[PDB]
Amino acid sequence: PVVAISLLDTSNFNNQLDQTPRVFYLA
Amino acid sequence: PVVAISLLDTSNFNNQLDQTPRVFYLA
Amino acid sequence: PVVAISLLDTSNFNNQLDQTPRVFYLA
Amino acid sequence: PVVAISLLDTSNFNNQLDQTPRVFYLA
Amino acid sequence: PVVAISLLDTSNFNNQLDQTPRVFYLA
Amino acid sequence: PVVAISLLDTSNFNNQLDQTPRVFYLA
Amino acid sequence: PVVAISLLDTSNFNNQLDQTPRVFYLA
Amino acid sequence: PVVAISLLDTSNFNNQLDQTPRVFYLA
Amino acid sequence: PVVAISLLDTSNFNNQLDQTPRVFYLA
Amino acid sequence: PVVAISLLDTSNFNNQLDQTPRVFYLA
Repeated sequence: PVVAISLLDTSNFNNQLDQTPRVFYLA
Repeated sequence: PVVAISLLDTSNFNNQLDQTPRVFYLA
Repeated sequence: PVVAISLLDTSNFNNQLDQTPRVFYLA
Repeated sequence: PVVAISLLDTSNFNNQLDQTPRVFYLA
Repeated sequence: PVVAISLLDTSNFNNQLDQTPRVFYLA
Repeated sequence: PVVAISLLDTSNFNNQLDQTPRVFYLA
Repeated sequence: PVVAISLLDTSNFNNQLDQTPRVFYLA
Repeated sequence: PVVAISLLDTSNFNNQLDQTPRVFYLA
Repeated sequence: PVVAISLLDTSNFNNQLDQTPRVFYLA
Repeated sequence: PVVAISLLDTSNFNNQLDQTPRVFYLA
């Protein structure tokens, strides 16, 4: 009976990318 | 009976991208 | 009986993109 | 009865990328 | 009965990449 | 002068998802 | 002068997902 | 002068996922 | 002058996943 | 002058995963 062909291609989830640089160009 | 062909292509969810730089160009 | 062919292509949901830079160009 | 062919290709989840440099260019 | 062919290709999860350099270019 | 803060969150492009099953339920 | 803060979060592109099963339920 | 802070979080590209099972349930 | 802080977190590219089982349930 | 801080976290590329079992359940 039960036949289950599954293809789960997930990516890029539940992730936090924090880019908070501090550049002080004092000419 | 039950035949289930599934193709789940999910991406880019439940993720926070915080880009809060601080640039101080003091000429 | 039951035959279920499913193709779920979801993307870019439930995600917050915060871009709040602070640029201080003091000529 | 039960036959289950599964192909799960997940990547890049539940990971935090913190890039917070501090550059002090004092000319 | 039960036949289960599974192919799980996961990568790059639950890992934190902290790059916080401090560069002091004092010309 | 030139200060460029960019945040490009792109996903799910230039990819073909072909689901062409063949089910023969010969009761 | 040139300061470039960039955050490119791309995913799921230029990839083909072919799911072409053949199921013969000859009851 | 040139200061370049870059964060490239790419994943899941240029890869083909072929799932072509052959199931013969000859009851 | 040139200061380049880069963080390249790439994964899961240019790889083929072929799952082509052959199941013969001859009841 | 040239200062280059780089962090390249790559994984899971240019690799083929072939799973082609042959199961003969001759009940």
